[PDB]
Amino acid sequence: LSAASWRTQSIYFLLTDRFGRTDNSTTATCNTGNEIYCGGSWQGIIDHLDYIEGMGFTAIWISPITEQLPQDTADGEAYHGYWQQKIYDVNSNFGTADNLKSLSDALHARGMYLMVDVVPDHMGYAGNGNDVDYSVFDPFDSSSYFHPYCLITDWDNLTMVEDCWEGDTIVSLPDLDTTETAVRTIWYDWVADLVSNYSVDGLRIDSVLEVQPDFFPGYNKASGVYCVGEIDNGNPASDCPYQKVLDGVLNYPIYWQLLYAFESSSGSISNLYNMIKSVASDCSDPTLLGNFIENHDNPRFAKYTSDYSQAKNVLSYIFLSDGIPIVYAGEEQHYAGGKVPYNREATWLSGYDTSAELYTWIATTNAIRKLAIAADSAYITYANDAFYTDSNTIAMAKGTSGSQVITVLSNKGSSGSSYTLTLSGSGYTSGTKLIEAYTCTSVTVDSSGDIPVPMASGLPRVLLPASVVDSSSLCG
Ligand SMILES: [Ca+2]
Ligand SMILES: [Ca+2]
Repeated sequence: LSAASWRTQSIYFLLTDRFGRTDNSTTATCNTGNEIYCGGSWQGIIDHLDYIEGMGFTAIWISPITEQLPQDTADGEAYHGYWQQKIYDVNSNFGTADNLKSLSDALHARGMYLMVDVVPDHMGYAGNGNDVDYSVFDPFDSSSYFHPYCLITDWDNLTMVEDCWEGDTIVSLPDLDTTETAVRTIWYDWVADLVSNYSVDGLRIDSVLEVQPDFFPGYNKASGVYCVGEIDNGNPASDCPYQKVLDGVLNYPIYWQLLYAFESSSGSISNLYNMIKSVASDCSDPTLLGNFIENHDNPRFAKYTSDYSQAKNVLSYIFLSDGIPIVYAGEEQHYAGGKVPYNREATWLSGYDTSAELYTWIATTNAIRKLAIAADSAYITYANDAFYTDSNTIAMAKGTSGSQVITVLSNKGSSGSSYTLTLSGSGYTSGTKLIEAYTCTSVTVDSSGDIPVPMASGLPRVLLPASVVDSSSLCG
């Protein structure tokens, strides 16, 4: 699928090793601090696709698929897929090639998409960079395709960042020399064939900051599908310019500010609003960014606050602002894991409870997003406008005039206190009929052009023309 078509998708990110077992167990032990394989497979995913599909996701993002280093170390095992050694083989722990193709077919058969995580930057090696045995790698069995060993010592130094090696002294990450024609060739063929053999619909690229930007255009082009890169940094000025060579980037700038605005009743709304404006100014298409509020590399949102109203609000935000929403398996179950590896809890230990508070919230949010898209073809590409803010509130408008969706967010918390807010600035006129989708409340705009918004227990509120909701069954 191309970038333009990816815009209307919703993705569930899971760690192949942590989501589901081929034996369907709900009880298989998984001590995270141990950093070993707990046993998830591509068949375990297939086996729980109903679970995923009931929250209304259209796509999944899975861990890398290549064969890894086989050892156990004080750094743990390669259960995450980021320590590869032989690229033309599969991670036999996850299953067989046939199994990977069956995942692809099972998804497509449901109207779902497959997104795969890929690592162009490095190889993995159980030993320090001085003693790497290049004979273990396929096809890169020569120290010649790699950059000279150095650790990344100074992160402000972008050359050093691109040319020295990720990792430490227990498990080193042999850094490929991606400027070399032979390594661009290997990699461009490799990604065209990956897509063609397993029918991938889109790619998630690891360590984009660690690769020179000119590598990316012929890699985007050889794969023939949307590419979203990981540039792990909070500065839009550093990660937006990559949108010049990739298509999309993961929305790390918004991540940090969303997290803090919502962790408490005193979190900063100003900070969020300013970051919206900065990204819209540096990024060529914010609607092509991957939005998230948790992932496998930072503490879980529930580790900072266990308030459910705060949790609902960051979820409405990822789905209803500009960009593609991405939920990290566990999120829907209110997983509380902190620092890595504490945040890599097995989903199966939740028992796949489809009646969890957040399971339901995401399913309703997904319905809403799908309704808006179905009703205004210019909705998804329309730029988001944060039109009102106060110390605990942000209201945003998106969609064609006469049709815009209005989203109202609050960081007051469960403590809340019911009141009505008179939202000015919507662009809707006097007497327009709206329906608040989460409560099914019908409201009429003021003679002055105000929307009286019923606020309670600091929960999100979303309004669409009554007309539209009346054409669905969000509201009976
Ligand atoms: Ca590099
Ligand atoms: Ca990474």
